[PDB]
Amino acid sequence: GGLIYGNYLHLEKVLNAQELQSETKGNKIHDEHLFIITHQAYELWFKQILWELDSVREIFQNGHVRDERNMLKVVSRMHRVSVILKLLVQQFSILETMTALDFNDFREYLSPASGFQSLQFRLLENKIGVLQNMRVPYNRRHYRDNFKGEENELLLKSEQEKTLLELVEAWLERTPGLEPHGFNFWGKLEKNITRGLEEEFIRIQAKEESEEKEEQVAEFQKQKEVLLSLFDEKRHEHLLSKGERRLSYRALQGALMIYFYREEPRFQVPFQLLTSLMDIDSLMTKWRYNHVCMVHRMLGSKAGTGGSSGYHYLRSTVSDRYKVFVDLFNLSTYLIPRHWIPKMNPTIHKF
Amino acid sequence: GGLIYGNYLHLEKVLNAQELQSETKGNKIHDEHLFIITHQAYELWFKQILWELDSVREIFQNGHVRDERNMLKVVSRMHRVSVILKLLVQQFSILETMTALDFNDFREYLSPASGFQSLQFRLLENKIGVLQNMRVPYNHYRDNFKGEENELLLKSEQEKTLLELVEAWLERTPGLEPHGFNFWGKLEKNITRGLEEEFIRIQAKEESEEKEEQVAEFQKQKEVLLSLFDEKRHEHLLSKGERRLSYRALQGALMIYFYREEPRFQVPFQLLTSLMDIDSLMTKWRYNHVCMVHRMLGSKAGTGGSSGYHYLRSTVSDRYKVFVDLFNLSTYLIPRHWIPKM
Amino acid sequence: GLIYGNYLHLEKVLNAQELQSETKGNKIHDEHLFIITHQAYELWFKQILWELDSVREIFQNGHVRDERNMLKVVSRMHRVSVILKLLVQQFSILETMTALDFNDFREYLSPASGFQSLQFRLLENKIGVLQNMRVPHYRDNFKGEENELLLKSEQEKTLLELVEAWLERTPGLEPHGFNFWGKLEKNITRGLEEVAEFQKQKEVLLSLFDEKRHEHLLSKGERRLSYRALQGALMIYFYREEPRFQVPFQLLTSLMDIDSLMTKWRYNHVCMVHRMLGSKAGTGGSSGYHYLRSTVSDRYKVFVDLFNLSTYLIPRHWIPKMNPTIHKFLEH
Amino acid sequence: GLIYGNYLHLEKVLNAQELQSETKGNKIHDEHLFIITHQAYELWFKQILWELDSVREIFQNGHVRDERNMLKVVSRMHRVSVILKLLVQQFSILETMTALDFNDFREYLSPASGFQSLQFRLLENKIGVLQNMRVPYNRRHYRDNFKGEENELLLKSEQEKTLLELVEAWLERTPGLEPHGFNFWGKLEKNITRGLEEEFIRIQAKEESEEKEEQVAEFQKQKEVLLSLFDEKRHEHLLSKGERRLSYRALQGALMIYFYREEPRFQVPFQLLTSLMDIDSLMTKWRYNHVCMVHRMLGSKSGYHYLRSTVSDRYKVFVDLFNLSTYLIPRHWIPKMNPTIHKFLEH
Ligand code: HEM
Ligand code: HEM
Ligand code: HEM
Ligand code: HEM
Ligand SMILES: O=C1C[C@@H](c2c[nH]c3ccc(F)cc23)C(=O)N1
Ligand SMILES: O=C1C[C@@H](c2c[nH]c3ccc(F)cc23)C(=O)N1
Ligand SMILES: O=C1C[C@@H](c2c[nH]c3ccc(F)cc23)C(=O)N1
Ligand SMILES: O=C1C[C@@H](c2c[nH]c3ccc(F)cc23)C(=O)N1
Ligand SMILES: O=C1C[C@@H](c2c[nH]c3ccc(F)cc23)C(=O)N1
Ligand SMILES: O=C1C[C@@H](c2c[nH]c3ccc(F)cc23)C(=O)N1
Ligand SMILES: O=C1C[C@@H](c2c[nH]c3ccc(F)cc23)C(=O)N1
Ligand SMILES: O=C1C[C@@H](c2c[nH]c3ccc(F)cc23)C(=O)N1
Repeated sequence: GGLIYGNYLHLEKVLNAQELQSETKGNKIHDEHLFIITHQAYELWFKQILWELDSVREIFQNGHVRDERNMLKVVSRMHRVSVILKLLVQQFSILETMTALDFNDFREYLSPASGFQSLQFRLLENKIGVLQNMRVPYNRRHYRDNFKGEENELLLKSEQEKTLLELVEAWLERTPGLEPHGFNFWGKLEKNITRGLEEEFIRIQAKEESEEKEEQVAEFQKQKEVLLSLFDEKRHEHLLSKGERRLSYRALQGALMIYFYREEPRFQVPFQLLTSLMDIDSLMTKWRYNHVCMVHRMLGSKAGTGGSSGYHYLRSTVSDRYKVFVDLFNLSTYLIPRHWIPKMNPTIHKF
Repeated sequence: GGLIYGNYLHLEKVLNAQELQSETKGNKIHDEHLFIITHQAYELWFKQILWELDSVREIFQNGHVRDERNMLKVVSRMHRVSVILKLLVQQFSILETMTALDFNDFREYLSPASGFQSLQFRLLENKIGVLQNMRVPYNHYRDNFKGEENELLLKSEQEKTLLELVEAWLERTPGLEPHGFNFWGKLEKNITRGLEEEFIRIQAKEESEEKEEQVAEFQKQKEVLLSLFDEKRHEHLLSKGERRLSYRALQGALMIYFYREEPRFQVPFQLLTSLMDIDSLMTKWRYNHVCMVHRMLGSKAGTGGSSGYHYLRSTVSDRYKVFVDLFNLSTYLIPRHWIPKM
Repeated sequence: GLIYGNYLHLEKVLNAQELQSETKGNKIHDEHLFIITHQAYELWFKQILWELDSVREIFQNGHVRDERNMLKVVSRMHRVSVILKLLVQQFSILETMTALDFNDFREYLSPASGFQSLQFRLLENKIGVLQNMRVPHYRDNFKGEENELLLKSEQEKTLLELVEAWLERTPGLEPHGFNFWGKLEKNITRGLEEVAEFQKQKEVLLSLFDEKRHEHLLSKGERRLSYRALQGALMIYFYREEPRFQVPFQLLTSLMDIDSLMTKWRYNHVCMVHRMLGSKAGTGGSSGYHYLRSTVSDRYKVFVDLFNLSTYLIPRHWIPKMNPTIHKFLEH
Repeated sequence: GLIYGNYLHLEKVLNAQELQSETKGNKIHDEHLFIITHQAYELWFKQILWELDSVREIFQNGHVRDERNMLKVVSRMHRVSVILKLLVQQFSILETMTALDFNDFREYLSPASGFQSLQFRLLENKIGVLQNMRVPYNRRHYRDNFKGEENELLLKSEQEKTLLELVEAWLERTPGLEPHGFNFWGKLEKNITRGLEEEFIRIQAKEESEEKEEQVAEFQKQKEVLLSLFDEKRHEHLLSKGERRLSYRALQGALMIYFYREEPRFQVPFQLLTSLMDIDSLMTKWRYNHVCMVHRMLGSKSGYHYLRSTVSDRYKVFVDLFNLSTYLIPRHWIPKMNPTIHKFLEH
């Protein structure tokens, strides 16, 4: 038998998977078909994100990431995950063609099932690196309870196996130029920022004791506290513990090296990767936020079939507490004028 | 005990349908998984579009459309189809993150299967109203099918298309009755008069090569607007497949255009706009498919037999535009003052 | 003969790009993108004001009472939605600028900011955002003729108010007519008989008829519509298929759409500002990021009532049966 | 203090809206949408020219030789394709104007058209649309509709080095092409010759079947196309026919970057070639969405027949980059890299 489209794509499974509970309980509602197909498409795309994501995790875990041939493939697959999520954010607009009233006519046949029971959404959160600590109080206790057997087993492995956060952290820690014996990035930077701020305090104190200056002297003192707190490793470990940061002090230094020196040939694709990790975080959140806006129109204030407050619980998930790579965002707090960036000498350029 | 998300959605089926031919032949190629999911996603949405479309056909076929209570349901479902198609056009962006080089690594394992074997794509084309005899020469499309599937295509070819059902509904548009509002006779009279006057204002002007441009413009207009009232011409053009709608449906469509602000016509106007939307997005679908296949194959021939790129280009024409007549009513728009007063 | 460039006054549009970075002697390439992005946002804000004002004027001059105008109204409201969808997508362009590169010309913007966009505020005011519900005055940014326009835009009737009046005159609320409200209270009460969530579900439904609770929540600002407007809204939801209700229901749908898309614009702005500045202060004085997060809330959802009515949805067999008489009144 | 409105010069941008219907005493509401839409497009064409000129410059002044500039080049080419995506999306706004409403102000616009957009022509020229290959309108050149300085600026844009010419030059210096070096081309012919021979043996070994009759017709087709690629004389011929645009040597660089894209020196260059095809594809979707809208607005009123001509490979400047997918070969035929050339493609 020569290969046929329908058989290749196992459409005898995919297109024989649509059972309107409304029809099964004798009262067919038209739009329930849309409800099912929308979720099934979301779930196809989750599996494909998981396929890309597990493949990039494997390239870090098995050391292939160490060979820089593999960086185009890493960035290309991670960018693919953001392109898919973009589509998933847009996909909400299809289900927004269902009125709250028409939803109401079949809602009742759904209890107590809910999106909460999405295994693959949880595999996706975990594998990226959402920690138990990060999860909203209701979310934390209640998320893994919905599961049993092999489904319970996959969820554990997703919590226990190396997350994309951990693997990126290890890789960032080996960023070339951090070696105190070599380029000594962190040392040179602390020196240049200290030198840099001293020049700034002198520029400001040289002005005629006015109120435009008084604005500058106190804006300086805030900027100085902040820039110098970069070098306070104990503040890092303290912020690590309140989970306001997630990355090792040294990964942070790696990420900042990649940012400042991103044009150097060996950092070009590494910079692209860091941008794609922020994009995935931004789009995961835009997904959460587009989900909230739609549930508001569908339920108003009413409790969800899963037994949550509904619209309010979901609103609490749209928070930086769920941004895994929140640190890559927060590095923008520590941007300095280009003039203060430790200059590169011919030795480390060729490197 | 109680309904579980996974069970409701039959994810035991949906998420166990992903078999890489490259893996089955012991040379697993990563990007093959994307190829499969992308098509599985397209096919879920094709099934939803058929669901909405068949529901709208039945509302015309069983006379429920006669009861104007049901027009919000009709327009909202036809709008929903165009919203889904917007997503399917955007959806090519995902598959375009596969390089041609990466595609080249699993392409051999697909032979001789292809999109020509999409039952649902063909069912959708037929149910809207793509005729067997208007398909570009190389498409003979149904030979790619056998068995139960092949029967369904013929039910789809012989059962009443959206085009036929909208034609019948257009033929009953209120205002067309020669003893009533007599739209057609009044429109002919007002265009004939409006033109006569328009020509008087040209023979005022001082003979020049500017006045000759007006006379030349006027003669082109006159011929086009007056040809609207040539029924023998419409029947000739129907038979050549340059028009699809009966002469009387065309009159009903023009009535809906001119008088759209009249409450009874507001939603019917939204319906005609949606039908044109759906043709526009189908053709955007064919064009985005074409643009991607060019990057993937070049001028190489398809696994499904055809020349690939060049053949698919040919499917991006008004040959495949079911509601072409609704686009071409723009050709016969006239100044407001000429529209018969209500 | 008319020429494209002159029709479009391109001599102004394409001579409006001045890089402040270039003016102070070190041109930064990416500033040109920052300028053009803001200019296109402002062109589109103007087009939304033009649509919105024309719909305001169609309620205020009485024409909305002529139902042949409903197509124009829902079509112009729909158009504002399509423009807002593009304005949300348009952040994707400015996100091709890295924080690093932004950082190179940001110094020259001090102290200008979005807070000084007149059109954004006119738009917020004209839809019906109340200044007493804003997270902190915004007018302190504005002076001269701009402070005037802005003042007019709070005092002149908002889209919410005009939509309110219109919802208040909705066919079927008349107590000695179809008496929608009385029959609904009869019908919710007659159905509420049958781990039971029923006790919670009965408590919330029946508080719909508590005209007093509404009065309190309204003055407080957690609700925005008159009690009677909210009756009209719910009338149009339940009887949306009735010929006369179809395009009015499309209008309510598109009003919620505009709230969603404003909030989506607010949230996309936030996501981009987060990558651009981090937890830095904004050039206009505020703790940029955390303040912009506060604008993404129901304080700023003008038509929150139309959203919240999903709470009070009932099975259809409870909805007051519509007799052959009022079926006749709601035909064309 | 700098003020938002002054910074953006809004005193120009938001005082550039003159409805011609209104300045002839019959104001039509939708004419405003028409004007804003075009003005948004023109703002964005100006951004695309800003990006595209900086990139041409980077090539022209020899800075692109310094590979630390590749992140900037590929960022600005990707940005152009991101802008062009929104411009394609932008047509949906104008599609909310009905043909009936458009018809109320159409008369006031004569004889102006999109044909008169200076920036759209510069954009076409600077990317590298050849005037010799453009479909004529009314049997005449596209520069007829422009005079004075605008006519002069279009002429410069035809004569100055196009993005195509500057990519072509850089494609010609692709490392690995040196006959005395890695000798990519010679090695490729050798590996393709062997590949086809090895393939012809496994087929002639199969039983005389439907497959055997078929695979010999297909194999003989694939054979003609692949050996086609080494025919430098055919290529020079197709250059002049305009059916190909890049020099034979540039073609070689492009194919080298495809096959060895994972090589670090080749990662970002492959991303650039991917972006060039992206821009061609999005310019053509621009042309097609414009057409689909004009069909609805005008019908057969013949502009709509010229516009369907522009949706053609005449206007696809990097058509060669697409067509290379014709000459793709199994992974294992690609000439291997050794530690003398592998180490020359390490950053
Ligand atoms: C009318 C449509 C929808 C409604 C009313 C809705 C409602 C809800 C509600 C109320 C919750 C909170 C848990 C609960 O009370 O049950 C929830 C969570 C969730 N929904 Fe939806 N939903 C809708 C559509 C979708 C769609 C299309 C998806 C696609 C996969 C989805 C995926 C999820 C997921 C994964 C969660 C768990 C979120 C988390 O804990 O962070 N929902 N939904
Ligand atoms: C990504 C690489 C893809 C390639 C290389 C490709 C190639 C082709 C080719 C060559 C044909 C013409 C028949 C033949 O000679 O085989 C075709 C037709 C078709 N393809 Fe694709 N395709 C791709 C993706 C897709 C996707 C994602 C869909 C989604 C449904 C799709 C649906 C179809 C359909 C329905 C047809 C029949 C088109 C018609 O006759 O009008 N293809 N494709
Ligand atoms: C890199 C890009 C951008 C950054 C970093 C940025 C940053 C900020 C910040 C920090 C604020 C808070 C006020 C302040 O401190 O000045 C703000 C407010 C604002 N921005 Fe932006 N912005 C950006 C782009 C845009 C664009 C493209 C628009 C388009 C109109 C815009 C419109 C606004 C408006 C209207 C406000 C006031 C809005 C409100 O009060 O909710 N911004 N922006
Ligand atoms: C109602 C909307 C539109 C109509 C009816 C329309 C119609 C046309 C027509 C008929 C032509 C061919 C020249 C002629 O015969 O006058 C044309 C060309 C053109 N239009 Fe449009 N157009 C529309 C919107 C737009 C928009 C929004 C743009 C944005 C810049 C635009 C840009 C162009 C350009 C650049 C050309 C020349 C294209 C080429 O030569 O390949 N048009 N248009
Ligand atoms: O090739 C390498 C060097 C090292 C590495 C870790 N992080 C990095 C970040 C940027 C960079 F350029 C190199 C590295 C690694 O393990 N693989
Ligand atoms: O009001 C509701 C409905 C339910 C829900 C959302 N998405 C789903 C998908 C499948 C399913 F079975 C149920 C649901 C939920 O979470 N609250
Ligand atoms: O209600 C109706 C009347 C009639 C009809 C046919 N075409 C129409 C077009 C517009 C309109 F308002 C009504 C009609 C029909 O069969 N159903
Ligand atoms: O060159 C090709 C590849 C093939 C193809 C496209 N889409 C598919 C989907 C399923 C399948 F099995 C094969 C295909 C086709 O039609 N021409
Ligand atoms: O002719 C009319 C009817 C009335 C009206 C007010 N609100 C409504 C809401 C729905 C509806 F169908 C009609 C109305 C109005 O102001 N003029
Ligand atoms: O950090 C910043 C930069 C500034 C800003 C945003 N958009 C603008 C537009 C024009 C302008 F001049 C300045 C701005 C702001 O609000 N916070
Ligand atoms: O660094 C270099 C090498 C050379 C070059 C030309 N084309 C290329 C294409 C890819 C590549 F990696 C390098 C090159 C150049 O002009 N400067
Ligand atoms: O019916 C028309 C109008 C004109 C056109 C298209 N875009 C424009 C923009 C500005 C302008 F003034 C005129 C036009 C054209 O080509 N055919």
